[PDB]
Amino acid sequence: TCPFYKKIPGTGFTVDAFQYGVVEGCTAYFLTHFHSDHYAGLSKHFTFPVYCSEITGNLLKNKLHVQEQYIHPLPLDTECIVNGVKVVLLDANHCPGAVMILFYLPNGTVILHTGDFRADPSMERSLLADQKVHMLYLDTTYCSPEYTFPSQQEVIRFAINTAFEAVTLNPHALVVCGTYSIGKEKVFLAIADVLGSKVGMSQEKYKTLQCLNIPEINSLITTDMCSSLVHLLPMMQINFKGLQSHLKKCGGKYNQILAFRPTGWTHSNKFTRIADVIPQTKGNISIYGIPYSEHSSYLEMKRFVQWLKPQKIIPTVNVGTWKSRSTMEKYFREWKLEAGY
Ligand code: NI
Repeated sequence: TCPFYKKIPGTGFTVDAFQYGVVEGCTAYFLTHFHSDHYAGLSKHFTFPVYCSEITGNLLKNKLHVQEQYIHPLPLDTECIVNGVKVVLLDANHCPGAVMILFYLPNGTVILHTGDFRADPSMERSLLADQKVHMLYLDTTYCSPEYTFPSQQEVIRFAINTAFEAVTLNPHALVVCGTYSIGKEKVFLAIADVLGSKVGMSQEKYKTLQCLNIPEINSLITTDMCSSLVHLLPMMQINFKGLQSHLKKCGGKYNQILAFRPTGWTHSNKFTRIADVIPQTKGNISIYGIPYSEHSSYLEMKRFVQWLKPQKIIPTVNVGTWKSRSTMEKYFREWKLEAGY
C-alpha cells in the first residue's frame, strides 16, 4: 500500500506515488522528476491530475504518452494555488526538470519535500530563506559519513582533460559515454564540446533529450553516428564485450575506445582523489568510472539541514531496514545538538 512518507498530511496530496493504484483520498498527484522509481505506474491511461515542472510535463506527454488534459505544469519559483493550497516548485539540482515542493498548509504548517536533490548553498537564497519550515521529507540516499565526493566541476575537468589528451594523441580513438536515464548530460556534452564534435545517439535517446529545454541543443546532438566521435550507449553495454562489439560496427573508422561510466559513489572514494582515478583496460579499450553525483554528499546534506533547522525530518530513501533507519536518526540528532535547534 502507499507508504506514509509519500503522503502530505492536511492535504489531498501525494508525491511520487503512481504505483499503488487509486490512493484513497488523493485529489492531486505530484511528480518531482522523470526517473523510473518515481514515475513507476504512469502511462497513457492515467486520468487524475499530475502536477510537475514544464520539462517533466514534456517527458510525460512525449515518452509515456500521458494525455495533455491531465498534465499540469507549473513555473518554478512562483507561488501557485492547487486545490486551495499554496505551493512553490524549486530547482532540486538533480536531473533536468527535477524539483523540490514547498507546501503551505491551511493551518500554518510549512512542509518541504526535496524529491531527489543535491544540496547546494545556492538554495539558501531561494524562496526557502523567507519563512520557517516545520517538516522536511528528505532525500537521504547518501546519509552516511563515508559518502564524500568531488564537486561536479572537478569531475567534468577530469573527463574533459582525459578525453582531449587521448584523442589528440590518437585521432582514431572513439569516446563512448554510458547512460540509462536522464541526468548527467554535462558529462557527454562537455567532452563533445572540447573535441568539436556532436554527440551521436539512438533515435529514442535523441527524442528524450529534445524534451529538456537545453539551449542550443540542436547544435550539440545528432542521430548520425558516422559523423560523431562521441557516442552514447546504454549503461549495460559499457563493458569489454559490449564495447568490442560496438567498435566492430564502426567499420574500421576507429582503433581504440575510451569509455566513461558516471557512477554515483564507488569505495575507491574513501582513499583516492579525482586526480588519482585510473581506468580498467583490456587491449585497445579503457573504461573510467567517474563519481559524478546528482545526490547530496553527507556533508552537503548536513549543511543544508543545519541551515534549514526543521522541527521534524522524514527520510524518503534507505527506509526499508531497521538498521538504516536507526543510523539516519542518530545522525539527525547529532546535527540538531551540534547546531542547537
Ligand atoms: Ni532520481
